[PDB]
Amino acid sequence: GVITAGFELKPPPYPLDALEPHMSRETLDYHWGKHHKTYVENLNKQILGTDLDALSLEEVVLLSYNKGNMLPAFNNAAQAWNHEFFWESIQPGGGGKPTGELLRLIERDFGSFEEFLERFKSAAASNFGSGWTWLAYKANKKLVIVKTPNAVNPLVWDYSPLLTIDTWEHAYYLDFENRRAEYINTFMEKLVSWETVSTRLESAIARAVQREQ
Amino acid sequence: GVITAGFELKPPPYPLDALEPHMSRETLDYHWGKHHKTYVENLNKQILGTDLDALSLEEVVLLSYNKGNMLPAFNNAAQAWNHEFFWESIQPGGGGKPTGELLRLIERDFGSFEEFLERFKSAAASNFGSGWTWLAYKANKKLVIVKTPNAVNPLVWDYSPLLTIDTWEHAYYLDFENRRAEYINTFMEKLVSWETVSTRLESAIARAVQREQ
Ligand SMILES: [Zn+2]
Ligand SMILES: [Zn+2]
Repeated sequence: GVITAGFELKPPPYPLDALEPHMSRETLDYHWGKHHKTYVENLNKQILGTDLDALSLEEVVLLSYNKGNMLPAFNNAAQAWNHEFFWESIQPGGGGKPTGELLRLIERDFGSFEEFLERFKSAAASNFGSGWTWLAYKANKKLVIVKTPNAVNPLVWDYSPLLTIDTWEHAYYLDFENRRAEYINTFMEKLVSWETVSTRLESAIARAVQREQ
Repeated sequence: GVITAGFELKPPPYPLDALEPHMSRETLDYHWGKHHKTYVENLNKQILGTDLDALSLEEVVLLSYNKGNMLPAFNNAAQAWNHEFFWESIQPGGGGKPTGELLRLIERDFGSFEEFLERFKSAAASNFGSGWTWLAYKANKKLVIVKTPNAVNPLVWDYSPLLTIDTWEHAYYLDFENRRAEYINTFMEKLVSWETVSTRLESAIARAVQREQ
């Protein structure tokens, strides 16, 4: 019947030069304007002739993971989802420390925020090749750091992601060249949006509680 | 006893601007001068305190693969070997078609050079994330196209690599941005050193011939 426009390219929740000098306008132009755009476009092309665009992007990822023997649309669907989650994981004037429930959970499960911080930055740095590092909440220790290769994300294992850093080379060449550790550091000191991470934790907690009831 | 310098960063067998305009001086400066350099430096740091530098790069790669559960030196040792193999896979004024025994083996195992060409370029483009695509000889069809992720190469499986293309994003951002397919096209059309590939196939056959004794 009436066609859809498929999945959309959501812009980052801030102007493309808002993350300077930590993430440049050229990076967002290239990372969002080309790579993220291309994942969405390529996904829309792959699902032409099907009703998959009726589903949420989440649902497409879950459906094409196929317990690890991934189906053709997975990489583009996962990358589309991962990149939207990425832009919303950061903000102008990010960095600093979390507060409230999120801080308490981090310190219950990692001892302290500083310990969590070093373990997250170190996982981000040691994930070889292309991929992502996540903080994630699991209901069924509630907080875990996750390393995934390429397009994979923890939704595929029923974890609720809370934070991610893109460590595909395209994510930091223009600002840090090959110095990923610097990239990872600036990310935690200047860009991470702890308010967004807390919002996502409150939602993961609600979903878990509500599953019981 | 007396110490070694560890593994050396061998320069590409041509001036750093000799691949222009297909692969820029900037690309070589970044890809050889930083990424390849960093692999060798990080490998040498990892094997301080051991006698692995008495071994060939090949031997370290095989030793650290551990039937898939790779040991700590693998990524740097495999990348170091891969990048050396890469720079010598190409040449100023490369491209064109292979001749002699190599062309005839390709046409036997792929039906034609154009078919081999299409399957190779298609494999290189469909290898998601970071990795490599290879033409390889197996003694046990004698030629095979192989996709590997991240640092893996076909030595690990007792194949003799004959040709490779680096499809890590750092291999082609500076010349093709995200346009990997165009990079692959220019590679097979302008850079591949079929003469070198033929030389490698000679040795591979000799190694298999001598293996009969
Ligand atoms: Zn990305
Ligand atoms: Zn490389």
